[PDB]
Amino acid sequence: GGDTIFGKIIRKEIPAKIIFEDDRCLAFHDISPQAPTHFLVIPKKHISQISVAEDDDESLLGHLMIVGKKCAADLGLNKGYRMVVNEGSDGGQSVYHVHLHVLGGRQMHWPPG
Amino acid sequence: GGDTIFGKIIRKEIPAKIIFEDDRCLAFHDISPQAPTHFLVIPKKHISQISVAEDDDESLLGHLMIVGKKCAADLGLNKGYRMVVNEGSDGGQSVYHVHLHVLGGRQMHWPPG
Ligand SMILES: Nc1ncnc2c1ncn2[C@H]1C[C@H](O)[C@@H](COP(=O)(O)O)O1
Ligand SMILES: Nc1ncnc2c1ncn2[C@H]1C[C@H](O)[C@@H](COP(=O)(O)O)O1
Repeated sequence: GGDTIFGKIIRKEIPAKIIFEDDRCLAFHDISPQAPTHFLVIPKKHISQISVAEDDDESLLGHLMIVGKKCAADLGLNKGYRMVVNEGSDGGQSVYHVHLHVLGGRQMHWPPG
Repeated sequence: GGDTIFGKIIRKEIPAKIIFEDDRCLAFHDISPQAPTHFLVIPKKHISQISVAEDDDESLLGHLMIVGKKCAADLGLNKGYRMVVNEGSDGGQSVYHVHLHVLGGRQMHWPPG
């Protein structure tokens, strides 16, 4: 293969508990949760990182946030949540396939790392 | 007025150092920076928080991330960065006008708050 972990999730080579799926994206629970609710929203299109996303990806990127919103509501995050994108080394990025974290179910602190 | 701080920035009632502006959004440095580079990207359209954004706002929300990318590059964040959206009480949201943080210039830690 040679793709990323999230490429493998998309092709059902690596398992994941999927909580939302449409023709453009998937959402699934994070394997190493940092809050009582912690899930990821990823595009099915491969983009390695936000710093190489293109202008015409705007609708797709916003779609990740809207899906994040919908999933947060489904999971009962009525007191709020935090969305995060990690870019590159200083962002702590591990998986080079663009994705959004959504964390909630506890008070989130500041700074955000 | 009765609007938010960022509503006031948009109408030039509260000052800000603006680093990007187009017909849809503004970006400016955060007044309480948590990293050597810390700026915000906001839509000119008022949306109180991400949890009430609508499907047809997807392009606008993605535009904030693309502008964040462009500004990060302008500011020399070649080692990476983190993007953050704070929603509601648990997200620590202070200003009820949708916006994206971009932080870089240091190693960002985990969890992200
Ligand atoms: N197999 C699997 N299932 C679910 N979640 C996973 C898996 N592998 C890694 N992860 C999560 C762990 C991190 O929160 C994120 C990668 O770091 P980042 O900094 O976001 O690139 O993705
Ligand atoms: N006047 C002004 N200029 C620039 N930045 C400002 C100003 N007032 C507040 N802020 C920043 C401070 C926080 O990082 C964010 C609000 O918290 P949040 O959790 O993001 O809603 O907005």
